[PDB]
Amino acid sequence: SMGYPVIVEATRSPIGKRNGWLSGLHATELLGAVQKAVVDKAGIQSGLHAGDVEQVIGGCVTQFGEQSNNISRVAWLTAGLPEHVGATTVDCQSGSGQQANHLIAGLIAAGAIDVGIACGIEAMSRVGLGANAGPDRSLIRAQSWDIDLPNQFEAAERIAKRRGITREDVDVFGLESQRRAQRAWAEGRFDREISPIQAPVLDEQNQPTGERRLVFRDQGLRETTMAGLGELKPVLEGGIHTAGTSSQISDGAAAVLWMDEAVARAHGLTPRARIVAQALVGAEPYYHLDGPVQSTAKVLEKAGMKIGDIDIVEINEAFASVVLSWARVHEPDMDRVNVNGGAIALGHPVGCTGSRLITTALHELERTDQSLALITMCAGGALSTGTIIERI
Amino acid sequence: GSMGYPVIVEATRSPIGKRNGWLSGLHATELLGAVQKAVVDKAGIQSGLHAGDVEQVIGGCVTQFGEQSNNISRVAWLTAGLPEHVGATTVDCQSGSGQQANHLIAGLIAAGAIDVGIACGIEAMSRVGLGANAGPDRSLIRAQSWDIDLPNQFEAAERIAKRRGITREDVDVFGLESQRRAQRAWAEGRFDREISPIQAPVLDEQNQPTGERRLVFRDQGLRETTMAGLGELKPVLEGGIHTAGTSSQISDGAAAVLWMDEAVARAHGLTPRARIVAQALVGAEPYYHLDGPVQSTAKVLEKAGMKIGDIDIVEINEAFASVVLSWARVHEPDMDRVNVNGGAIALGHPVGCTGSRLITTALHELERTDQSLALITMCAGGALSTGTIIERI
Ligand SMILES: CC(C)(COP(=O)(O)OP(=O)(O)OC[C@H]1O[C@@H](n2cnc3c(N)ncnc32)[C@H](O)[C@@H]1OP(=O)(O)O)[C@@H](O)C(=O)NCCC(=O)NCCS
Ligand SMILES: CC(C)(COP(=O)(O)OP(=O)(O)OC[C@H]1O[C@@H](n2cnc3c(N)ncnc32)[C@H](O)[C@@H]1OP(=O)(O)O)[C@@H](O)C(=O)NCCC(=O)NCCS
Repeated sequence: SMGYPVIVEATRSPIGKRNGWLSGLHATELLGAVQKAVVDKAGIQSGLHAGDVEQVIGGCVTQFGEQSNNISRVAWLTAGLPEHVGATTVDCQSGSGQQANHLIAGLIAAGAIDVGIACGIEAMSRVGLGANAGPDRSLIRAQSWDIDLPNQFEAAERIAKRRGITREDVDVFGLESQRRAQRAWAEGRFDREISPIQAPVLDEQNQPTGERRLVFRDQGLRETTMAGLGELKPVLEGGIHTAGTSSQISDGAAAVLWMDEAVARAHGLTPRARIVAQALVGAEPYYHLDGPVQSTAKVLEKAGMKIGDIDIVEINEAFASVVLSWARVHEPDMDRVNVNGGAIALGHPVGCTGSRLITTALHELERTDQSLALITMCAGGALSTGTIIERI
Repeated sequence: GSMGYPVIVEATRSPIGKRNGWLSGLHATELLGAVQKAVVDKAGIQSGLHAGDVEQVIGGCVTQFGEQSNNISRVAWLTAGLPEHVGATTVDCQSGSGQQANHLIAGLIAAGAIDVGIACGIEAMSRVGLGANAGPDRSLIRAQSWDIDLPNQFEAAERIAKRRGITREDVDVFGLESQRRAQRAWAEGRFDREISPIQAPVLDEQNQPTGERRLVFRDQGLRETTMAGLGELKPVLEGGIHTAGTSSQISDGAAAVLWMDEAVARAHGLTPRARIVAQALVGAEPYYHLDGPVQSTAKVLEKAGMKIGDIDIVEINEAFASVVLSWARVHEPDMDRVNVNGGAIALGHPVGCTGSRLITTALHELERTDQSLALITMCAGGALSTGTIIERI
């Protein structure tokens, strides 16, 4: 009574800007929409229906208000999907929605379920970072705490210094992300993975205009240039990172439909990819967001591969210096790294990205008819997730 | 690849404190950290195993706000001074969380993702109360579209009661037995093994520390109880049958369960102690809301290929007396085998913790009585129920 988990479908909403094109939706409606999206997608070509899903696991970071009370379950019920399907919500910060695919893969593996949905939601426009704690952030740690665990903006500086990354270095990476995202969109790469989402049109204020617009484009793309990026002011006094070279605050959701390979084939669905190796490792608190070194390491070790074997990497662009520190250590081919742009241009709904990255990856492997992809992400509390997926 | 054979190797819990009770002095992260260290230490007595050997931790926690925000499982671990390379995630399927957590570690072992994991659960209700995780306007945490008749939990316990013709006497009786059975277990010593005494700040008559750091080892919810006493109590809702005497207690506690691939366990010289026969987290009927233990109990029995008769020991969480009774009315088990060591009505119910607690309590009872199969099942907010059938090895 065990199983062989495979990705059967994956899809994502477009990613909206803060107070942008999806900010009209209640966070539970966004996630619901996407949850319904994957099931519907899989229903085109098969018998599969929402009731056939057994468990849903959703990543979400700031689990407060609209994102309190186990948003994965509420989203599901709110989309009018079947009440018998279980659902759990998870937090390993920015790893959450990646970690969620690992967990569904595990339950399938253990024979607990045959059909699962991993997903991730973040509606930063509506629940901002910090919403989940009082204003006195000193209080969310015990008085004993003495770990030099810096904030994330300081972490990107500490990492940069460690590797000798410079303001020009990042501004260049920054620019390429915008360049490559703009290229993907021009060529139509994201068309398949994206599920247009209807959304309340809001006015110049943040009130609804009665209109219900269909959104299908990532809103963070922006004509960008080395000059423009050079003009931008650092986030921290003396730091190298700016809005131009950090991720964007965003609204979005993604979902990935998993099954035991045999059940999939039985419903007449095509097994599309499988996890070769997965990991959620702890990182070094001091540098905090440099974990992608460690997670990339583990899954390569577990997979019995070397970075050379990977065709496509998705390493989340929380901060330029995170991706560059990783590249400096693991020396990959940067033509294979964030080939369709990263979060610096596409934005970074925290709980969602992990499932978004897997989604993006799978599709690119399929577009280019390649095989192995690595996904890896730094995360608050000094943790990093890692996956190597493989096309089937 | 390379997959695995998940088995429980160790399990432990703090005593469960009352609201503003014996553990209310501890920051929620300290409580969880203490127990996280407890299991590993326990396993270290008889083997080489050390905290660094754990690969992933997954902790259940419901009101993930403030002290319980920012992925408590991780912070708790770091705060206990345990190794920083060990990954950790925190989960919410309400009261199911800490049970769902054992499922997920069991899956990751199964999938070959890790060889050593810790499932655990924390809730420090004294310090982060239900609701903390949302603004006062609780209308706002649902979209404006929402029209599901998903009642609050106190109303759910009434709706369920009516469905099954459960009466105030019915519940008051069950309520009383829970206190009787918890009080028996403690008298005989049943919980001694599973419990890990926790050092805690002594607080005054106010809620300020007295400088004293006392060692706590007993569940604080036990209370001389009687049918008269329970009859005296006022209902929580006007016209309801449930009272504080027959609902769960608001509590502080944590529990942790060390898993491994059976082979790795044996290699470290640790004894595989139990394994999951079947697991489930099912959706329930929104209208009745907390009657999901019918469904979850059903699924795992189905999956396990067993009937309720096969189960030696049941742990069905006593959120509300009517929840257990409704279940029993449907599944007709032997109530001598149901919550044999008392339930949350007497022992309290730290929401994010209970799930891991129940598995812990069950495993130990199977061991004490030298029996084999146990069922754990819980109702949970959002109309969900977890369910596990574990088996001694
Ligand atoms: C850094 C951060 C705060 C952004 O700050 P922000 O000022 O609110 O970002 P904005 O988009 O409002 O402003 C950034 C600027 O980039 C500028 N920009 C980018 N490319 C440009 C170009 N080619 N020419 C001119 N300007 C350009 C914009 O003009 C914009 O300023 P404006 O308001 O004058 O238009 C945000 O990206 C962030 O917090 N990221 C990470 C958060 C985090 O901790 N994440 C982890 C989650 S646990
Ligand atoms: C119902 C609930 C609110 C308890 O209410 P409470 O009044 O705060 O409980 P207290 O312990 O303060 O009071 C209950 C009474 O039981 C009484 N009691 C019990 N046995 C008794 C006996 N034999 N003789 C006399 N009194 C007895 C106590 O005297 C006590 O009242 P007191 O303050 O006069 O001593 C709480 O149990 C609860 O909220 N439970 C469920 C919460 C929930 O939703 N959980 C799900 C999490 S998602």
